[PDB]
Amino acid sequence: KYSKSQIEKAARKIRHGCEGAEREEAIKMIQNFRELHLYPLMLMKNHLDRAAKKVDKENKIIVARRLKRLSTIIDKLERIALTRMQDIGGCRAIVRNIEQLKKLKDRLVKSRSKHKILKEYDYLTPKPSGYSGIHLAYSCFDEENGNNPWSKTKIEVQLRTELQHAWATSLEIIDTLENIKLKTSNEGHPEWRRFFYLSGCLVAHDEGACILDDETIKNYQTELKTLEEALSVRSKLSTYTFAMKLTSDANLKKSLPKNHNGFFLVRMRNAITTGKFLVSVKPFRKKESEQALQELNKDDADPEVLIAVLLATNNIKSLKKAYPNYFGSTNQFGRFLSRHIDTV
Ligand SMILES: [Cl-]
Ligand code: NA
Repeated sequence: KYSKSQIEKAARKIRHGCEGAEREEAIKMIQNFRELHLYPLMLMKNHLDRAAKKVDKENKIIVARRLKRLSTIIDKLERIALTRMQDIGGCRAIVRNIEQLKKLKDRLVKSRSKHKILKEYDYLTPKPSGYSGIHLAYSCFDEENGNNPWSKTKIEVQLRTELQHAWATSLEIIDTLENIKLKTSNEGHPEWRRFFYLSGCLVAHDEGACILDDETIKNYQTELKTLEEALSVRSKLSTYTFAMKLTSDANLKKSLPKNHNGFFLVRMRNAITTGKFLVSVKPFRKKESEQALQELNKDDADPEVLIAVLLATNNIKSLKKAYPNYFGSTNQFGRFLSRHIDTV
């Protein structure tokens, strides 16, 4: 119900501060723009699913869709023009191998629909972050439209392999749970960033997306062994994903308050000196945020506390919704890490 100039003006008015009736109109303008991607998003999820079912007759390629939350869009404008964004709507196809990935990419390219691939982002050679896969940026209803309100809606399609998705899930889990910002920054955490780049490169080599020479492989595994022991990646992935699994537990869910929208203080304790070795989740209310931060910072003094992290229940639920197979993906990345670290 709004014009593209009205939507661009509303995004500007949110970046520039807004209040009251002016804000309600601006948030309605951007919310309208956001739910305009819902139809082409659900459409592209079915177009992609149809292609995946022709590529793998066994129906094992996993297809998913995700619409960026209104809250996430406003926070990006508060803290890349709105109408020029390709990530508002995104689809993801997870295939078993590089062969199956290239077949599905070609099936989508050769296909003839009103939905055009504007750019093909080939990341079979890992990005500086370590990420590998292929992204197809679509302009749905690009030329053939008519009285179509969804003319030129941008939807991104990410094609990735089971191991490339295992790498991406583990990155998202460490990034979100450790509260560090690898994805939304170009600085800090050198050991985490370098660990993800090298492991990403090893994923691309193993998958056959970017084969590296024997010497580089050897050097990359020594670097990886060193980075993994320094950061304790395997131990953290197991603890964080088990703690997330524990939040979805029936006994825990019955003990929690109604529509709990708070925090979970995840810990790993070595009180074995003989004592006990445990992993605990402690829930907090939304009002008890500071009390929760005070308990988290108090554990730095405790030598028994090996892992201590504060998780918002909204971050937990969205990670489980965006990565339904996070338990398995994480374990498959740790097994991958283990087989490269035990080489020499
Ligand atoms: Cl998943
Ligand atoms: Na409490």
